[PDB]
Amino acid sequence: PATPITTLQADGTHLVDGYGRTVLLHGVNNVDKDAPYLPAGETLTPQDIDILVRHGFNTVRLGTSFDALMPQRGQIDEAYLDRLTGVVDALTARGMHVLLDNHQDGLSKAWGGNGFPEWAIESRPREWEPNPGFPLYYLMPSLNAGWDEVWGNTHGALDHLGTALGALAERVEGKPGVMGIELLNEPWPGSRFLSCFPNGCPDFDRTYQAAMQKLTDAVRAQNPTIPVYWEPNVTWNQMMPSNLFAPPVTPALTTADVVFAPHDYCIPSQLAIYLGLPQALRGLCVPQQDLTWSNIDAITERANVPTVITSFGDGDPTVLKNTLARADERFIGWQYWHFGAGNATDPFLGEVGRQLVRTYPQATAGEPGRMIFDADNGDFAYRFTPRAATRPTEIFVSDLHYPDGYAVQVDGGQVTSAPGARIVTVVADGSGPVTVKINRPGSAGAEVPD
Ligand code: NA
Repeated sequence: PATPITTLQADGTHLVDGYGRTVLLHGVNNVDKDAPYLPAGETLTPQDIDILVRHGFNTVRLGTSFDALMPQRGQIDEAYLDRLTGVVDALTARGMHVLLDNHQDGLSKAWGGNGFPEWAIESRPREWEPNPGFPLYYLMPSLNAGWDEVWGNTHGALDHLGTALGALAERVEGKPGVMGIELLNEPWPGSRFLSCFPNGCPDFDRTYQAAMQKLTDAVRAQNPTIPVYWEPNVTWNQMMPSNLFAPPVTPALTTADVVFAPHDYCIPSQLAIYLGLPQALRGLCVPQQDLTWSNIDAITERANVPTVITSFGDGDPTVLKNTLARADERFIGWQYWHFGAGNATDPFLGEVGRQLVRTYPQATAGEPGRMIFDADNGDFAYRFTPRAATRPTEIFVSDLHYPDGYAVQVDGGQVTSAPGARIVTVVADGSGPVTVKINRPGSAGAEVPD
């Protein structure tokens, strides 16, 4: 008898459900980049969704786009919105929190990418201008001029985008399982971009933040409570720090329910995939990804807002641990890149799923303390400080790591769920801390880190 899904509300760095619990989101991306968008029979099937439920994922970052929403100047495609909300409804019905991602790569279809409709941008690539495709096409001069039109609002592209996202926000208003709208995927600074290296670009980030605030105000005009997800400018992904929410250079946040939405990629991993460069360069992944997490802690410290890693992974099993362990350390959730529609087989049964499919606290009736999961043998430990809530702590138990069943021990509380349940429910005995251990019956188990 599943817990009805609610809206999520930011309270400091916590995402808090309607029962007063602190929520941890683990999930996947699902993004349609090509017209026609979300056409019948090519969206997530009941079976696709069963895969996600079975492995205990509770969030989908669902792609939409400016092009999908407004495929002709000033005209909302209301039929696209019907199809999108059909997908949203199928997901939230099965307990998935849906983050609506306003997606783009390479600005637009004019460059072989996606996102902005061609009618909205004047700049176009030349026949003689080399296009190396994704991801290096961000170095194309004509693509950079496109981005300048965006940040300059030269032809009202941001005004139109505001309208488009406002229309989306209006359509999903009042739906409990919608976690928010992510304003723009991987924003590129355009011709300004070398100012971001090698130490960040305070000036551009003032421009970018004003743009995001403007889109936020357009969204909130239509749907006054919907959360908004803000990415750092994408030179983040080339190790440059963000200057968001950093007065006096950029304004402090005065908008409620804003969540930070960084990506966490290993450069050499991505270079090997898209450029065919040597895979053994991934020896650099750990120090490089440690830098990103340090940048995240800095945002957390000065802004005191939540963070969700909105994409990472991209099929490389060797880099996952970097994200997963650091996220666990900070009790930060994530959405893996990428989960496609119409799986004939379950894609989480190999090396990738072994690490993504985890035992973890979907919702905690308390302040999270330290947590650890061992993805080889399933050992799990978690401690938290009880807080008033109207539902118990719910911990999803991996369906992959316990072939002989699992055992549970609780100190400071009681397990109220049945033997072998996919969800362990835990009620606190009192005000003191609760420690939960879940493991194979013959394991000595894990210890809470400290
Ligand atoms: Na499509």
